[PDB]
Amino acid sequence: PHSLFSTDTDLTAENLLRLPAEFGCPVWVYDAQIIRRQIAALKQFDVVRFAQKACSNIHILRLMREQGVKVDSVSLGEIERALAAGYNPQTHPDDIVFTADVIDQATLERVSELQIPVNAGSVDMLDQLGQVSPGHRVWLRVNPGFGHGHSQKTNTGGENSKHGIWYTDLPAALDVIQRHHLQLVGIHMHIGSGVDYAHLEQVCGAMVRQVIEFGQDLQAISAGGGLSVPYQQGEEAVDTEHYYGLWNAAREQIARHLGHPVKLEIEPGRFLVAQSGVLITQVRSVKQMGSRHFVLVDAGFNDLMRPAMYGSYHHISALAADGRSLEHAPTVETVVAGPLCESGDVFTQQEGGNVETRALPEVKAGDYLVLHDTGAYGASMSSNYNSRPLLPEVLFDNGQARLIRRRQTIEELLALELLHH
Amino acid sequence: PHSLFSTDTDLTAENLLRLPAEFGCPVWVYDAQIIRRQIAALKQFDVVRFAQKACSNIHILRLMREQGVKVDSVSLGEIERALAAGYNPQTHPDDIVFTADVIDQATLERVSELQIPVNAGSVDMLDQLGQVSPGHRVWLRVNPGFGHGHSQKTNTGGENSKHGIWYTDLPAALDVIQRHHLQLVGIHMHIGSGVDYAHLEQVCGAMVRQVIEFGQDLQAISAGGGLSVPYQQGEEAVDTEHYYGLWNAAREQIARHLGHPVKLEIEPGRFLVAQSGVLITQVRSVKQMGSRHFVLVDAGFNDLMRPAMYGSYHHISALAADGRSLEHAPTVETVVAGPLCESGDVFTQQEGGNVETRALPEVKAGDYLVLHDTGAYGASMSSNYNSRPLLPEVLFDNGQARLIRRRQTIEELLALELLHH
Ligand SMILES: *Cc1c(COP(=O)(O)O)cnc(C)c1O
Ligand SMILES: *Cc1c(COP(=O)(O)O)cnc(C)c1O
Ligand SMILES: [Li+]
Ligand SMILES: [Li+]
Ligand SMILES: [Li+]
Ligand SMILES: [Li+]
Repeated sequence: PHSLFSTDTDLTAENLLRLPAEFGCPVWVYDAQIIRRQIAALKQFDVVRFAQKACSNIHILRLMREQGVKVDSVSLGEIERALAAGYNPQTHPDDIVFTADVIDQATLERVSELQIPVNAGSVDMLDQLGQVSPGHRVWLRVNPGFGHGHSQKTNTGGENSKHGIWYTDLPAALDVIQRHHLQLVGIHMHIGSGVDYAHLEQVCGAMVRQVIEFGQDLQAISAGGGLSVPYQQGEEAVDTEHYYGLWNAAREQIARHLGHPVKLEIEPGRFLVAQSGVLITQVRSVKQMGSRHFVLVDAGFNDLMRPAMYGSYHHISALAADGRSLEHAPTVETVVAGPLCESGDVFTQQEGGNVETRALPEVKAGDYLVLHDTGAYGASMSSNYNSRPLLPEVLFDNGQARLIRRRQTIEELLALELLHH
Repeated sequence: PHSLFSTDTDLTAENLLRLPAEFGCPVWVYDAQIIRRQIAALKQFDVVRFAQKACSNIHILRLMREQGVKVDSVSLGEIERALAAGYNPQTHPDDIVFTADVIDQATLERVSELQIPVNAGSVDMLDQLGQVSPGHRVWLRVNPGFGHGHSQKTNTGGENSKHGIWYTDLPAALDVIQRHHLQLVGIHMHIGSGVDYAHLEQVCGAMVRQVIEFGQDLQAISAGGGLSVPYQQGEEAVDTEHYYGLWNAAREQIARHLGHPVKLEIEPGRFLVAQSGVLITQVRSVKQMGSRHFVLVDAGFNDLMRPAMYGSYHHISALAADGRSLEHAPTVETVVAGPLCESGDVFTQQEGGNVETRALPEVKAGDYLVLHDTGAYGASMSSNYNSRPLLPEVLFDNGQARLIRRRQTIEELLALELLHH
């Protein structure tokens, strides 16, 4: 991640310390220019379609749209978010694509009404759509028979994945397409390769194979998402030119087979927004538990789910309350944990739950911690566990911080239950 | 769990099938009498203090209060919930206890204002409270040096737990108590033993030891929570008389040492509400993925977190759309998964993420699935991941189903971001 004393971005030490006083704490902060930088790295692609489930604030969606980035919505709620951000299906039919493995009644009505292209990930879903919206423009999400990672575990592909039409179910999908006169716009895969370029090549190769074998005309293909970001010091960052080389080559083979140009979409979620965001949280309690040195803050896993749920790594920095530099202060092996009355609420833990320590300056109550690289799957995954309200979100742009989401209140949550007082 | 064809409770087959049509789907359903039954099993205890983080709907809190059950709140939001349910600190000072390892400014002001007893789980927190509210009535949550489960992992006790004042920090806690003239009401432990009665005996024994060694007068002790429920067919249920025997014996030794009666609280969360609740979700897509038979429903891990996050088991039943019995229908090994565009959204998975199958009738789109025993840590843990709104909650009481929480809307979530339109 970025050092707080780099000062190329707006995510610096003086900048971060003042934010909690102005906007409240804990608080999510994003740097608009870092997002613009990630968008520019994918300029070779015809279409960059942001996977909004990674970070859905409508002001961040508006920023995407301003940069010519389109959007993928995976729920009816995400469709409404896109519309609130100025995406318009009537003037621009491909600006929003609705993508999922299932579709419910309200969504069917909404995508029929607005003629939002649907990327169906089950033949059943394709049939349900077709019956109520004959001739709808569709994409097919294909499961090519393999995913990424352990073959036994939940996956984005392969037989232990709920995602997409199994490749040998394609003929059955074509029957559904023909029955309802569906218009095939494109074929999509979302598997994710990180910086495993050999794995990426297998995805590209399966796309070429499957599209050519399916034998239908289409206007576009999508590489899906899954570009990784280096959460830990020294890890390798994605080479977008390399991604483009491999996916362009697959697109070109398909286009050659079809006899006309085929548009190439890429659908990043994490890559665009992860590094742009931080989470600022105050230290509230510091104590020794046996041989462990614990530092408890006011943000918990209901806020940032990753570490507690998956053992994910987020870099952690410390900010002294009075602003003195802790740059070169001595470090102590620290266990960082939250305020929830819940055993799993520990930020420094490995996959599977083992507690671990992080080398941090010796902070006191009143000091702040910064969790780095929380722009993706941070606020987007938040819950209200322990009756804790969604946090405020702040957007930095050229040194200026502005509120883009206010703190939810307990009253707003209670209004759901107070049905006539 | 209960069979849907038992029909001793209101959670039967005909009853469940009609609920989604009336109230929407997916939907949480609770049976009031099952909660009353769990409350009655702990009648020996002086105080049953419901851990509301397990299930916080204010109508369910009102039901608790009607049964003479008190409440533990672990956040400012939970305090407000308790007040909305008719608990009153002014007339009854011990009806709400605020319990946590940290305390923030807004909470300090609220508990000072209302004189809500605070159960402090860090000396720092005890000091912060004392400074602004001298003479406050307090409890001390003690970490006795050990928890429950693997010694390396996040825990409710032991050195790999963020919870409670480490037992050798007790003398330092007493200095804080004396400095601010705090009034010690009681001493508490929340470790959790399930049906491991030998482990329970170690907790009881540590309580006696620690209280006597601390050498302070107090009015009460608390056994904390952690009573288990049998989620799987054949598992052993808690013997409350056994729990009482062991904790009463510890209370009696303490009382004998103090020279006066000592009140005994028990603080169950799961035990009171788990078995009372179900989650009803419609089947939307059925497909074969390689060798796996997948059934995707309209509820996902944002709704019920347990299986996806921890590999937790919830019994699953099937309901045919037209109401024909599936009681004795042949079963097929099924992978049950949700609607999220997220690989981990699979209900039939083991701890660590391995996909597994469940023997279920061969349902089609339009049929419903019932996830059993979701009363605890179901709605309470829900998130808005994938911009999905909090579900509706329905309460059954003597055959009558009533709405106790309406479905959240996307507009309510968007209002947080629309700051002047
Ligand atoms: C989540 C998701 C993405 C983005 O995945 P990342 O790893 O964040 O890039 C892209 N497409 C679909 C259909 C998704 O569900
Ligand atoms: C969660 C919690 C409980 C209840 O735990 P269960 O396992 O649901 O019984 C009791 N006390 C405190 C302080 C808690 O955090
Ligand atoms: Li897998
Ligand atoms: Li929240
Ligand atoms: Li442990
Ligand atoms: Li939700």
